[PDB]
Amino acid sequence: PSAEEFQQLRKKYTDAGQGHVFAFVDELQTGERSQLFHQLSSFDPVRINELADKALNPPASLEPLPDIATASILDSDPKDLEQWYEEGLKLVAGNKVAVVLMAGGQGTRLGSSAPKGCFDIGLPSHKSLFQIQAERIAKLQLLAQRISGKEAVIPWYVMTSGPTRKPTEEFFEQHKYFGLNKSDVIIFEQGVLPCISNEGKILMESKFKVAVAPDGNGGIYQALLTSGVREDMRKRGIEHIHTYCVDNCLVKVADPVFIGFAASKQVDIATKVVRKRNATESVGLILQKNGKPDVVEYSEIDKETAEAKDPKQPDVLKFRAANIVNHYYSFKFFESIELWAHKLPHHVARKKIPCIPNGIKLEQFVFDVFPMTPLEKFACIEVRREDEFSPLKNARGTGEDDPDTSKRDIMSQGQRWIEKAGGIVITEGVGVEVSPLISYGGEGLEFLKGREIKAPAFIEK
Repeated sequence: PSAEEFQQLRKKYTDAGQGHVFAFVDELQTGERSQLFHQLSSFDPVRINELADKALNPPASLEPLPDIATASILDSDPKDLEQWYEEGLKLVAGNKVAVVLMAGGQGTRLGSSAPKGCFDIGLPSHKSLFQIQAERIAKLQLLAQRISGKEAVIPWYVMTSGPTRKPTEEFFEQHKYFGLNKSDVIIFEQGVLPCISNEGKILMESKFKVAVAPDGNGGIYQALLTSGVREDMRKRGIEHIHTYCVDNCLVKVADPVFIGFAASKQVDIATKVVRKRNATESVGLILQKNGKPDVVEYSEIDKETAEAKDPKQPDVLKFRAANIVNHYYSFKFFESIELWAHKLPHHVARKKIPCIPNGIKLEQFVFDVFPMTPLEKFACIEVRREDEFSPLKNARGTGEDDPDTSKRDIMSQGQRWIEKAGGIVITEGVGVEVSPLISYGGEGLEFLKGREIKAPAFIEK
């Protein structure tokens, strides 16, 4: 940039009370000042102020979701579950199903230098989260082809952040997109925002670089428009979309039961939950808050509410729908994004941010559209945790939601699946890794009947 172009940008920022981002300019190399200029040119400081101000200067009625809006792998009629499976798989075979992967999180707790999806939890195959999820897509497409007699395609829209994009792109490239067509794996970005001080001033990571962060998982909706993803979906004739977070190592990607269930109810949004079994569990809950579908933090659930037993099933908690950030959307719902995306609030996330808790990241929440959605357009299905939810959150040596719990969940599932098919798993002081290319969800293991398998093992195609 010219001196005048630089001056004009400095004036814009200074007039907006953000002039301090230029404080170190004449300490900088000519390349470093150009980097700063280009980064600062990507933000409107005025909009930043408006967002910061709205966030810094902004008893509920709680009931479970309606009975007609809910189902359960555990408790629903097996006939309904089978029908939903078949109908969901028909939708897959029709090329009507897409997946949006939330892989734009920074994974601050796990503390890896690579994107979370690349992480190797210690399985015998050493496969990354990305590879396992990709292979589940590949297998499900093949299972769907048994219906159609033709290739089935589930496009995988991988939502990434500034700090995750390039290493994600390279990783997929290096692994030849895990046997999926390159045209069906679409890496895109969500928006970012500058991190801010308690007083709403832009934070500097270095003397020539603004500290930034993804705009929260709620940034997905806007990102679908800006990136051209929704348009791509339209051209493909996508009608049903599955969204989840890359950190769930057990994720049933594009789960036919989930798709079939939601499609049968003709909802705009559906959610997966696991069972809260003890009142004291600290889990966010999907429920009616003030008569609207919502996710309520466990801190907002009092002792009496948490302990309440289900009248119709007294062995079970009344409020038990533990959120696993696993959602269904209709394409029709995505068409409406322009009407309400601006209505999504930015929340203050107080964090320790190194710069030149002390700072704030402004974040939209994926579930903040839930209370905007008519009750009759919302559905929720309870699933089995041990088959469906194993988040990778913490480094080894935590004992909760870590590589070891993730590894154990996958390998115990594999052993379970084999045993149920008639396989004999023998352990000498555990579990078996079953490739998704062999089995998506426990099917297709009949060939292992009567066979002896020494755990730990790895069954691959």
